[PDB]
Amino acid sequence: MKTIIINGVQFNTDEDTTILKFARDNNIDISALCFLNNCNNDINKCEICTVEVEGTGLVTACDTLIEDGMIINTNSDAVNEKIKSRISQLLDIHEFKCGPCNRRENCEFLKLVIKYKARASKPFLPKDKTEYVDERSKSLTVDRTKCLLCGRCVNACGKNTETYAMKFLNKNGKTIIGAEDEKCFDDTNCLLCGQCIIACPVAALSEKSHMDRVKNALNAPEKHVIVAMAPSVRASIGELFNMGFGVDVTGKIYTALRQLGFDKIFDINFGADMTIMEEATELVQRIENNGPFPMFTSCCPGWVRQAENYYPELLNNLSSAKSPQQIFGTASKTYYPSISGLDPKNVFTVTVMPCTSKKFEADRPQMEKDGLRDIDAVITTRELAKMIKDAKIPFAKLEDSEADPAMGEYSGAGAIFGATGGVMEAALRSAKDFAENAELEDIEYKQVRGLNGIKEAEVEINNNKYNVAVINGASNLFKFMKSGMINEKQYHFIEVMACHGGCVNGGGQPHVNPKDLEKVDIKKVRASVLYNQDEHLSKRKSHENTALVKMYQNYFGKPGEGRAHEILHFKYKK
Amino acid sequence: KTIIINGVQFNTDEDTTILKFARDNNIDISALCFLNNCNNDINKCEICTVEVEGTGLVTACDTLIEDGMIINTNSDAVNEKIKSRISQLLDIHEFKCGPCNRRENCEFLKLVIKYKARASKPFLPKDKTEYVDERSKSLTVDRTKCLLCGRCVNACGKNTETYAMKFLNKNGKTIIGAEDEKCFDDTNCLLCGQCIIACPVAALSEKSHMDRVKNALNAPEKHVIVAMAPSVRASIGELFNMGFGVDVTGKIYTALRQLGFDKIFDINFGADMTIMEEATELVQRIENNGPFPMFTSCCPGWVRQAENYYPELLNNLSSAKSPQQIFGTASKTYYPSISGLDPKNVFTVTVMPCTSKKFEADRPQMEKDGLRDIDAVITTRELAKMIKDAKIPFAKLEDSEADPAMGEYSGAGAIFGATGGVMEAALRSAKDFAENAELEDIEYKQVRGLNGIKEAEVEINNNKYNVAVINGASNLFKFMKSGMINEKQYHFIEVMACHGGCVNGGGQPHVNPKDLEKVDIKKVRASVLYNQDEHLSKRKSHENTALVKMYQNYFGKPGEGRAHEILHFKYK
Ligand code: 402
Ligand code: 402
Ligand code: SF4
Ligand code: SF4
Ligand code: SF4
Ligand code: SF4
Ligand code: SF4
Ligand code: SF4
Ligand code: SF4
Ligand code: SF4
Ligand code: FES
Ligand code: FES
Ligand SMILES: [Cl-]
Ligand SMILES: [Cl-]
Ligand SMILES: [Cl-]
Ligand SMILES: [Cl-]
Ligand SMILES: [Cl-]
Ligand SMILES: [Mg+2]
Ligand SMILES: [Mg+2]
Ligand SMILES: [Mg+2]
Ligand SMILES: [Mg+2]
Ligand SMILES: [Mg+2]
Repeated sequence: MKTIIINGVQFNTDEDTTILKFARDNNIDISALCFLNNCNNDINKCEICTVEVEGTGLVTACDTLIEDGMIINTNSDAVNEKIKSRISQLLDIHEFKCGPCNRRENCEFLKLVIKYKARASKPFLPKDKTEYVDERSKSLTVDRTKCLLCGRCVNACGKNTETYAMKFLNKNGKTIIGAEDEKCFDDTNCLLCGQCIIACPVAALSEKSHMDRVKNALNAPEKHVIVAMAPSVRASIGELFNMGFGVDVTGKIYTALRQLGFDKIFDINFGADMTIMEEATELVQRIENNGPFPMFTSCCPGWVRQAENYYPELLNNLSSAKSPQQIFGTASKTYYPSISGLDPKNVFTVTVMPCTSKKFEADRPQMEKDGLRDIDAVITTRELAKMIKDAKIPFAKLEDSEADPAMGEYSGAGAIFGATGGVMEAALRSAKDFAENAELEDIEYKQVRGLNGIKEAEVEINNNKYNVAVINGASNLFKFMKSGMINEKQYHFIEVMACHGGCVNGGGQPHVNPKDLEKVDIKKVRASVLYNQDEHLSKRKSHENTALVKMYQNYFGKPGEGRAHEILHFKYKK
Repeated sequence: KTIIINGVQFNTDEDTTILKFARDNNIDISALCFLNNCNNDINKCEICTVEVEGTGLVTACDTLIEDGMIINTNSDAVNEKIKSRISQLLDIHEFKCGPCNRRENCEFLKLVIKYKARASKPFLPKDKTEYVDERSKSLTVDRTKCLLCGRCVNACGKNTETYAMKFLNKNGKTIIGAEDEKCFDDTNCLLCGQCIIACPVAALSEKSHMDRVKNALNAPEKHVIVAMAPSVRASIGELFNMGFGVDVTGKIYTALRQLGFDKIFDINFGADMTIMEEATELVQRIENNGPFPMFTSCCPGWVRQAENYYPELLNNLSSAKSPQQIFGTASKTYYPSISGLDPKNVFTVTVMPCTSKKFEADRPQMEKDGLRDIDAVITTRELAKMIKDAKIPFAKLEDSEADPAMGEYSGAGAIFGATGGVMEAALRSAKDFAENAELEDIEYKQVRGLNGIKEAEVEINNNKYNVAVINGASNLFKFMKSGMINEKQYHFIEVMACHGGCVNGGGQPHVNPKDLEKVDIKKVRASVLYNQDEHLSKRKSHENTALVKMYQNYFGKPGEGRAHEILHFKYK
């Protein structure tokens, strides 16, 4: 056992952990900045977690293991002058203009500048932000006027994707973060998943803004602006209006969108039901043809990029169904004019996504038909929150409203798409019914749910056994393939999602303080909203969605063939 | 949350698994495929099964606790599930412990004994040859022992990121091995043996050199020299039930004499030699303004990593031979010059905590004048076996001393086995060399310890130089792929393939994952080495009296002449 003294309090412990973790567990404040999720910035450490170890001097608490005999002081004058000095040095390279800053309301650096009363030796007033800003990407934007060189984005990229697409670079003798060879991220092995953004304590990493695309369409007299939100938005955007965690705010979002001036309020969960219609049909077709197996889902554009960049040979095994976003968009330019009278050229389709890679998907050159984009703009959860606040809409006070049903109705199977294993469970509900020409009552597939990085189950379909896997995060895709787990049996259907936890933890989602993250499992609490909706919805299979059935009967015909295959599918390989 | 566990109620808000909550509460839940916070995601072993009243049978190693959970870890239903799974594993296990090299500390056997599980049908292959792969210079596989638990695959991925160890489908059967069933030496494998350390059975082993050694000892004309690595003296006592962190240096020396070795030397003497050459090289690069960075080259797992993944760095590797090979070279040249042995009859054996060292010793060009630097390498485990087989009462032995001519060592050589050891040792000599001084302050604590990537600014002749210590092969990938390498000009970088350094090498004693929850094995083994440094009168390699005499009388000046001629090795 070890005896540790911290601020004169004696602890007898058998734990092997860092000073920072031990002190936090015991309600002793130690500041931190570059430390996140059990890693700090190993070169040029920030030292904001400085403490004193008697006999040693100043040490960094976030990466020093406790040892028998240590006498630690966390709040001496010398400690506090060190930390204040380090923050002051960061202010010397930080454009400290929080008024217009997109992290004004939840910035970790501002909280430290306030706590320690730090101020720059010289205000940093960059004059050519075109040089510090890289907006070339369709998904990510770097603003190096805000960058603290804390390396949290680099660490998060490594842990979440193992691509190390985000790197430290030497640019004319100064350190920056960016992509390989300072390329546009899109032109590298980057997945555009935005997990680097989620890790960033400041406004240095952001989504690529589509707010001007949206505002300009709303204000254009002849544009009819459709909006539809992803499953995950209704389980998370309330966090940015101080409503707490795990609050279902679906009805408030519909009201806020109308108050923002959107012309039609639909829902991507309707598109999720469309994707299941096509993809469950495709899975039954492959079961009948004995393959090709495995079929992989194709609805996560981070995974599609990962396949393109690292496993191009699996592209022919991807489902050809468009993603909920893109399948919805396709219908919004074809079916929706047919039931509304809008000129298709004047429809402008906007999605609200928990995701940055969806902006890349929407802007893919072939994601259009007859000159009309499937999807004209994608705004993240964060961007929609900013629009609401800029409009002075009192979100938390709003009354609930409903979506326009024609492409707004959704089943419980669509509702759970945002959680890891949601696509899988939703697709099995329909595929089992299709294959057995039955209306089965047992529809919960709890074995594919939850936060294990690689999940598997054996399922019975029409008196045969099939193996499915759910791959929960891009790093786990690499693990699953490189370890040869894929070889241990014949897999028939595999869901892959780039973001651990599923879209509820996507790159466009609200930032959460790491000290709210202590007490809240954000992945499970956001996902719980979606499973709750499923549990209370009357229709829990995508093919029971009434508005969807009407659309197929009146416009698309039979899923998985013909017209539906013609325009609702996408050749990912070619 | 209040959770009952076998009747006992528990109050908690830890957000942890059943397994780890119980392990913390000293409640016994068995596990097999769970190690390093990962289980075998595909085909999980289910040995950690427990009963949550309400849900059913669940795997404790990857299921999170919840309020009011009532949990039975020992119900009749739990126990016949667990026994069924063990029995099914025995059905694919050649259960013949008598000659097995894990007989005394097999983790799987401890489980079998705990449940008194047996096969339903004993697995008794008449012809094992198709199950065994002994082609590698370092690693061997015996699939008649393999549980398909995935621990080696997870350990390779986490420790090295090479994923050279994989699940494969072979004739419709699942096996572990390398892609296309290649010899591991021909793959990107580092031969670090972290997979062996992770394996709970004898399926993965070191390539035995025990026959080389015994045949040399028994050959009348061979004069067998033996020398042990830093880490062996801090580890081998574990295999004699002496506990952790025990310095058994002097007992090892006595045991080696009782085994019949003809001369007892020490690789720490070779470590001091490596520092003489390498610190000299570092000072010469400083004077020459490069090339920088200089990388250490004394870890053959890192050398293979550089060869396979960073060939552009090979020109930056230090040309000093590793302590093993530099000692070997001297044992064939210097040692005959002070003894009268015919060089061709000298047979040099090292004892290493490491499997990659066998590959290093067998490298074609690791020889001079026809004489191998090193003729055999036995692991810590192999030496323990040899001692036990010879009926030597290790723990009862009185201390003896090494033969001093190549057996003396300084505290700088003593710390090599720990991550940051070479760095600290080398700086102690480089600063003295560069400043033409005898400096008093020699402790470089900032490069020590278990952080995966460590750095320090050091001042030599009033100039500042940047150093880094890369602690584990996966951290080398991180350092390079993250661009950390380009944040500043590094001048000297230590790289070690095994996290913790050689004290955590692939030839070391296996440790029960239960002992490993109570003991920081990396720190406790390293502590022995730093303790020796603390208590040695000479703490700089260039103060080693035997070494100084050998340079004065035989090799001349480090970095020049005969020393450059035979004590260096260039990778190209
Ligand atoms: N398109 C689509 Fe998806 C749907 O439906 C989203 O909108 Fe996802 C979410 N939430 C996102 O971003 S994408 C990947 N599949 C799971 S959910
Ligand atoms: N040769 C050499 Fe080394 C020395 O001295 C050993 O013997 Fe190591 C140990 N212990 C091993 O194996 S190698 C890697 N450098 C650090 S220590
Ligand atoms: S990143 Fe934070 S401190 Fe900097 S300008 Fe924005 S809100 Fe202010
Ligand atoms: S978007 Fe994802 S893959 Fe690209 S740098 Fe960020 S974390 Fe890495
Ligand atoms: S972009 Fe953000 S996370 Fe990355 S180094 Fe800069 S401040 Fe840190
Ligand atoms: S998991 Fe969801 S949020 Fe993350 S990249 Fe894929 S689609 Fe986007
Ligand atoms: S691996 Fe373990 S159980 Fe199997 S034969 Fe060897 S000692 Fe016995
Ligand atoms: S020896 Fe090391 S690199 Fe090779 S398979 Fe084993 S763990 Fe992986
Ligand atoms: S070799 Fe060992 S660790 Fe690897 S799967 Fe077989 S029993 Fe498990
Ligand atoms: S760190 Fe030591 S034990 Fe591990 S491979 Fe390198 S030399 Fe061998
Ligand atoms: S928080 Fe510890 S060094 Fe940055
Ligand atoms: S130890 Fe839990 S499934 Fe193997
Ligand atoms: Cl395209
Ligand atoms: Cl409508
Ligand atoms: Cl060679
Ligand atoms: Cl001697
Ligand atoms: Cl440490
Ligand atoms: Mg660190
Ligand atoms: Mg308008
Ligand atoms: Mg697991
Ligand atoms: Mg003999
Ligand atoms: Mg190669």
